[PDB]
Amino acid sequence: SQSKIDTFGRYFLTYYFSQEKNQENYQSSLRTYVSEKVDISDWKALGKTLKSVNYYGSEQTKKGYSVEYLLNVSVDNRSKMQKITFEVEPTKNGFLVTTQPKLTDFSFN
Amino acid sequence: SQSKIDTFGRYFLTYYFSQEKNQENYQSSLRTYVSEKVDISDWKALGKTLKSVNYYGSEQTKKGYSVEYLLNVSVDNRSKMQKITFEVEPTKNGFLVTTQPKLTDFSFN
Amino acid sequence: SQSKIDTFGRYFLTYYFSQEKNQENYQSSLRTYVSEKVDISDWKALGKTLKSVNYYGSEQTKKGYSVEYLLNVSVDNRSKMQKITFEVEPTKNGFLVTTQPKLTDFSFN
Repeated sequence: SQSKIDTFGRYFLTYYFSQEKNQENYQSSLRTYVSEKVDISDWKALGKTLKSVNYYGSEQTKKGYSVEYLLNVSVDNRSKMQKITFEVEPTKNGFLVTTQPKLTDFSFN
Repeated sequence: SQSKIDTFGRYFLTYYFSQEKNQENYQSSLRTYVSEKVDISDWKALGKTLKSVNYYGSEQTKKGYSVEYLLNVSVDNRSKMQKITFEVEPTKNGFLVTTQPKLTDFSFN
Repeated sequence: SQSKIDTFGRYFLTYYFSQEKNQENYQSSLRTYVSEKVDISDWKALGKTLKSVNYYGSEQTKKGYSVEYLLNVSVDNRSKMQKITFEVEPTKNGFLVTTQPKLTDFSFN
């Protein structure tokens, strides 16, 4: 679809970027988006305020899709462009995240 | 475009979800979005706050398109996710909503 | 990607609609988004506040894409719907704007 996967990623990103300080509820609040094949026990709140999110396309993978978003994230005191990448897999109506997302510096240059 | 229907729907939703307590003004603020073929005299403010809107795709009808959005709707401080569906039809210069939107519970899993 | 031109255009619009009153700084902050072949020596802050941006689709050109967005701009606290059109060309690494954006009045009717 594209829309569907896009939207799904945005919802996941809302919880992934949550600032809940207690690691247990943080994981619990994002459990539903992440496949059981992934161990989220070491994921915690990332210390980063999500200021904007834009869908940056998908690439077909073997079992699903790799998706990208462009983000403005604020940390410490400064605001910068990142890309976030993660894989998803379709489920019987719906989606699941299947890798830990990678955050990297990005520019259009 | 897929984009143009998307954008049109977002605009309509802003008015559809408006909290105007006077049912006359509520209807007239959305009149231009909705086809004259549709009777909006019982539409009123829904008491819900729209916290977020994501385009969820369309599919063709004989006459136009059935569009879906995923919404975050809030009452008394708490949000839940819903799908909203409604039909649109192209007009010479734009688009019109041609059915009363259907608002339904939704989840990814 | 359609996604990618869309997002690029959003980032550009943020700088293009910046209200920076120093002409050299307004130009510098948007420099990387615009092709060097465009004369940006006379672009100034437009005195308009950008309340919302929705992607409105693209149209292939000889070397790129003509993109459109629907905007809510605010001038005095008087808000209105506008459309903005400009062209964009890929670069091996990303994208560049290649025309000066056209802003025009818009409605769905």
